[PDB]
Amino acid sequence: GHMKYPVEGGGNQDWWPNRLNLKVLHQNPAVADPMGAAFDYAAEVATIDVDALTRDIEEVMTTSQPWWPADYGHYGPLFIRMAWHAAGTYRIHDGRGGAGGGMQRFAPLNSWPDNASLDKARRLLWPVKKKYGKKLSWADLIVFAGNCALESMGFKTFGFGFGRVDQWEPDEVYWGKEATWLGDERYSGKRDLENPLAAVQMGLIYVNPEGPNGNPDPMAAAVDIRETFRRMAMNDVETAALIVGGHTFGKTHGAGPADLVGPEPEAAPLEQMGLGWKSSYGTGTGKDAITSGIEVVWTNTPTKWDNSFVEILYGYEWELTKSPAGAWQYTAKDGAGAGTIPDPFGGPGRSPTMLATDLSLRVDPIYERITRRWLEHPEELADEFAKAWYKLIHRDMGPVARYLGPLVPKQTLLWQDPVPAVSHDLVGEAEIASLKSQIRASGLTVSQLVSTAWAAASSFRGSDKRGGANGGRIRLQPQVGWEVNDPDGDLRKVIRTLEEIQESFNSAAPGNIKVSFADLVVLGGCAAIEKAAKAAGHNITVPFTPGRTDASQEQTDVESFAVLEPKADGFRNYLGKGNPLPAEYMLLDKANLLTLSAPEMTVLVGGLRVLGANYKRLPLGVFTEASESLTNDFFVNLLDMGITWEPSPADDGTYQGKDGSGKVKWTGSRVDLVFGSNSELRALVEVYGADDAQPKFVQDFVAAWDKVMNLDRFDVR
Amino acid sequence: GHMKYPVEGGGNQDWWPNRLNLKVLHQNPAVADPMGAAFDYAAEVATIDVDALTRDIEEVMTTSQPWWPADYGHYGPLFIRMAWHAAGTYRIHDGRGGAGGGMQRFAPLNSWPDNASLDKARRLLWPVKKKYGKKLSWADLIVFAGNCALESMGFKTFGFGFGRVDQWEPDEVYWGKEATWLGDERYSGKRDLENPLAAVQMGLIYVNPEGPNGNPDPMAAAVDIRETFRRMAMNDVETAALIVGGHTFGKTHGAGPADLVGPEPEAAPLEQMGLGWKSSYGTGTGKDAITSGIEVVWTNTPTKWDNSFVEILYGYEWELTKSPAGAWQYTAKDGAGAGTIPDPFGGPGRSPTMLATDLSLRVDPIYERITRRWLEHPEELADEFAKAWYKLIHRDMGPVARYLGPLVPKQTLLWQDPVPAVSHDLVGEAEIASLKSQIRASGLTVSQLVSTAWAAASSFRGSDKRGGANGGRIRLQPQVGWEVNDPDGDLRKVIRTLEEIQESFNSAAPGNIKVSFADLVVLGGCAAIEKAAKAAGHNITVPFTPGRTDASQEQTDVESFAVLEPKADGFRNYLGKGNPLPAEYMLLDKANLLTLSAPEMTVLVGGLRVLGANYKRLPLGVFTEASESLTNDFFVNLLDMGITWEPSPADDGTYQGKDGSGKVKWTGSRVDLVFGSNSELRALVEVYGADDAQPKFVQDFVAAWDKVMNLDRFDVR
Ligand code: HEM
Ligand code: HEM
Ligand code: NA
Ligand code: NA
Repeated sequence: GHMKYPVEGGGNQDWWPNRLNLKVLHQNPAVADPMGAAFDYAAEVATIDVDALTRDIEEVMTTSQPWWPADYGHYGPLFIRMAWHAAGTYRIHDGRGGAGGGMQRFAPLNSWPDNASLDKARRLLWPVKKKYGKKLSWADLIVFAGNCALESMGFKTFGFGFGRVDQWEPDEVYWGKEATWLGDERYSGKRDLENPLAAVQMGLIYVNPEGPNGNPDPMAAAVDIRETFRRMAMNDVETAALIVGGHTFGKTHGAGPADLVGPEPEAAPLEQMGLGWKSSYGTGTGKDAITSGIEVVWTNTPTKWDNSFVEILYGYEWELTKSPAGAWQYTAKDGAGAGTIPDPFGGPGRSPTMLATDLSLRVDPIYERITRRWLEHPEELADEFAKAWYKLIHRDMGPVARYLGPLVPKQTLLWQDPVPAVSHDLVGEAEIASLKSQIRASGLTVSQLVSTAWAAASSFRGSDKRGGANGGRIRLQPQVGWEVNDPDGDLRKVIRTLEEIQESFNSAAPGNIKVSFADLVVLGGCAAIEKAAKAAGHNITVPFTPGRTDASQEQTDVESFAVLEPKADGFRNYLGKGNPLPAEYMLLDKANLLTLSAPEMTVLVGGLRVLGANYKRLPLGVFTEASESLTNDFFVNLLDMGITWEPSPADDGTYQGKDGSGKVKWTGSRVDLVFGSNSELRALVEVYGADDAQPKFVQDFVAAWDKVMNLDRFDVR
Repeated sequence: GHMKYPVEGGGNQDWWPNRLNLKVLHQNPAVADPMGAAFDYAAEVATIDVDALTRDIEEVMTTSQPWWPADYGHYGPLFIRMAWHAAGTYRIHDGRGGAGGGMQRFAPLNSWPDNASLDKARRLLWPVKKKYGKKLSWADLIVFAGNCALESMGFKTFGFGFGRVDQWEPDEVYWGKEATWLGDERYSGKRDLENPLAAVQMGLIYVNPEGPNGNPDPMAAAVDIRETFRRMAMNDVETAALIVGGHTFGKTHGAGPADLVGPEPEAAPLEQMGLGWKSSYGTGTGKDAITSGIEVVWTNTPTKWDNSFVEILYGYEWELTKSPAGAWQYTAKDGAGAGTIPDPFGGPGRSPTMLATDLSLRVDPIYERITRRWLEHPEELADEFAKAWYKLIHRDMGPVARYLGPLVPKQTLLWQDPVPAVSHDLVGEAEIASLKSQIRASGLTVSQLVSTAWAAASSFRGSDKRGGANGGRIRLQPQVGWEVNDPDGDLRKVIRTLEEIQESFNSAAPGNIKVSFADLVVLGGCAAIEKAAKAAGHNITVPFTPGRTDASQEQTDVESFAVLEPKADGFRNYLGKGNPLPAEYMLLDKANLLTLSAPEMTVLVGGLRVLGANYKRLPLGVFTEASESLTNDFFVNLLDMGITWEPSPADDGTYQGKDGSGKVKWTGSRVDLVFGSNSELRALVEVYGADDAQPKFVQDFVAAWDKVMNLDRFDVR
């Protein structure tokens, strides 16, 4: 090999391929943002003329462009595929992917094999982006176009929320280990798909349209469909409705041999203006288009909503055949239905065809019961598809406070993890100060209050904006039983004591002021940090913003919240089972899910350690003689060369720090020691460990703590 | 091969290994900075107590620590090597390397083979860093410790300037293509070292201490010493003075076999706390230390300044021998001087020894004349070593205004590219407004005024902070003759006209007011932009900061400025010969040298195209119907899918853009089309090409233009 210039990718990872990469903590940096610090997308959206935008998109859909002519004179079906693929990268294990960031317009997503021809689809929408400018993000426009396509062709949607802020460099996500496009090294056992992946091959959205590993077995395909769609939060009914609703429209494209199609966009020459897959087969577009290599038109009305998909699926019998490009597909036996399917550009009619994965909807016994019902009750298909499409397009939107615009339906939905609206006045300064005194008098310790507030708030992940302290779900299933929240420990005791303080305050509060349990959990940790700071000689106030409300168990989908359980939390020195990488890599990944920077991660680790937030109160990394006071002792002692560190004499993967005499003075984990070992992290530790640093450390810790407490608080932003 | 998690380095560069990498435009981002917004290091170190700092460094140097015992009870010599190595990565071709960023504490430099044991040297100075905190950067401390070491051991230095600002992630620099440490794939012809490299092997500072490629021929080693030191801005006398002065102190380390030495720091295990090269030979430290593998003690007084080096070099005849580690070195013949050299820890005396590169100073005829002079008159060595050392550790400090503290010497120095002090009152806003009016009436076109101002200001490079518009050197050699600056003889007219305006204004100036030619060059460009903005329907004021002064030719080292001539400037669509990468890669490298972000680079390109700033006024990229008018037409037309782009029939790296009628409408270069092709850059073009974007584009362009104009203006910052 050869090292390259940095402008062509060269860097330190070339010399140390397995090295920790702190760059995951400065994605989408502000310097790369052309918007400027004061840009307020929520304010811009609040002025869009949605009616005019809808009409402009309708005009785009029906004005064929010569560099990519419109099938059946309507770009609508292409836009529905575009939006489904935009939202279709989402996965429940880490919440990454989805349409919330407009990542389809960036690498690697813009060059995935499954996203072929969507470069043209996005390009066709520039006249709309041009007209509305900063008032309309690409992220919102890409999925709104699909929604507009559905409605222009006869399907009434449940609603739509704006508010996806455009980003300026791609979100870097692990999509699999395979170094070859469409590769498959992600299965073990019978058919166990590797966590956290939610597609069957590298570069696919969900499953292979020719069946598993190219084998058109519809029964086996249904196994992959059920599992990948499950990992995108869709059940059997939602999955069938989505696939039936989608393939009601449009067609596939495989008019000629695939080896006439040029490189994907990121590998394409300059003159192609960011487009890829340039084909030399005929015109390369339109009637000669090659996208997937399959040549299927599902229904006889590809630009209209109706029930002809299930009517055709159950109306014919199906046999295996090949497309002009050599891909497996199915067509009606016995020449049935010849000439009944229209051609996109006025040619002769064709025969009915289906993908192997479409036939899964009829061959799989669960899908068959669902889809056969819709033969005589298409009103139930329309209702399920509207609910599933709405959930698909908004899955990573977070709390409903973020949904913007005039098309947001206000019905509450269980999958949105709803919290009640506020129904009383909120606590003010005098009540907050009075609730703080009850907490100090309750006997709850700094460790208990800090650990409980962190456990509730650190369930947030910025990937799909789920979790957080709002809802007070730490006292509900499944969070109250999570191992890292330690049900065996004081958690139930802390919950009971906080509920007593809540009831006690609410029975004598002024006016109709009342405090929620969810607010009291956060307030307790804030009050404990104020006490711990004073105990170290710092008079500081921790910010506190009220307004969290208390969800009930009936409003908390227990199974849905399973994916939010921390399998690792280096901020509590906790490492569960099943993590893909050593503990210091999972620490950085956890900090990324919390939207934390490297300095913010560093102050929080050092602070939480000396506050007693550790899992099971382990002494690992507690480099202080003044526990439960907020000092910078963690950083001072970590940089002390009077300590000699060694792997423990037990073979448990921890470390022993010995002083000059040989006595073990400290113990620590990989998460603890990486801050004194990694050269970029140690640079940060040396800032907070200096003689002048303790006021700055306390200030920075409180700021990072306040950030974590407020991660899900879009209701007051 | 397999793809990896982003937290383990995985990213888009794995899938497209040669893709344009915009990371070079968001290095050291603010979010990774622990110091925050208003932190001003210059303000901090300006109040440091230098006398106390020197005594604290003095105590560190004479207090041996058990994990790395001090040779001869004094760490001074180790700190001199540390400081020399910190500054020793600088190279003239692109100004990168040097000690100005403290990069020796980060990868890859902290793990270079030549920087072995310097991990321990930096570690010894944490007590000093800890005591002074944010008032003292690691960047300053590393070279100041070497400067204090010289003084502590009897050498009076020329002075010292503080002000090197610490960074928080490594600057990524092309150090060579070799993928193996100590590799050599950088020579062509007889012995032409690859530009921009200034070292003979990957991971070396300058030359191989065993001779070229490990062959101990002193005459051949002198060839490599002369060329690499030349590429580090040192002539023959400076080179010899540095080597003689340096090896007056200390010893090499090679007590045992080198395969007992463990991995470099970035590959070392956690328990070693960022240190590397852990050795299992004896104690692995002190008398058993293994650093380079050579075991040489140059002088009989390793902790004292005297003339021992050349006395020993010429007082013995030398023969080739081997160190205990198998490295080539020289020792005195016939057992001469046995037992005359002291042992670092009290062992028996040793015989005189020298490196093969030390013998170059006697074998090479140029070096021999220089070093025999110091054998006869040692007073001249102290003078030359002091001047070369001060230059070494300040070479990348930029304008003299950046030198802070009470140790800064007042003397003018040619290598600093000095500019005269302001001796008059500066023009006020009334005089600025008048001068802008006179420039716009002078008959100089907007193209001429913008081209000349950019040519003067864009000579700056942030790597070593050389160049820029201050000094008015656009009218002096060599800048007045650079191909990109004066292609067809137009620049002479522009200079004479601005000089006439300068003479006229100063003759009639009120009071003590005087304006410089250097300021007028910049002010002319700002007036031209105000005019072009009005032509496009935007009344705007371009900011201007007076205070530049006019350097003379006698104050302008003509050959030193040769490395600042652009071989490529995508902002003017100029591409000379000898570039290592295609033009769009050179564009990003240039923007990096101008310290520009990707949005700033994007607005400047689109603006300078329509302002007529292209080299030779080529129509490449001038996508507008209205030249001399500041519009966003570059971005609107670049996004126009009514244009079809193809490579020009002549394979000259240009493109033709044909509109609907197949007629050629626009032409462009690779630099132009990359903004419509690259997915991240096109996202920026779509911001500035929208209907709502004309006011924002004019604001952002003017701010970006003003930034480039003020790049070297450290006199006001
Ligand atoms: C098992 C799940 C699915 C598979 C295997 C699959 C596969 C495919 C393939 C291979 C194509 C042809 C692309 C081409 O050659 O142009 C296609 C087209 C399309 N897909 Fe799907 N898809 C699935 C689910 C969905 C869903 C859930 C939706 C929307 C809710 C959808 C909407 C569409 C539409 C509208 C088209 C037509 C595109 C056009 O007319 O250009 N699909 N699908
Ligand atoms: C051709 C140029 C040079 C070569 C090949 C060279 C090479 C070396 C080598 C191999 C070592 C031994 C490292 C070890 O094993 O610990 C060393 C040590 C040292 N170098 Fe140089 N060097 C050069 C120039 C310089 C310069 C210009 C300076 C300072 C102005 C300098 C200052 C030192 C000092 C003070 C030591 C002793 C370090 C100690 O005692 O630990 N050298 N050099
Ligand atoms: Na996501
Ligand atoms: Na530099």
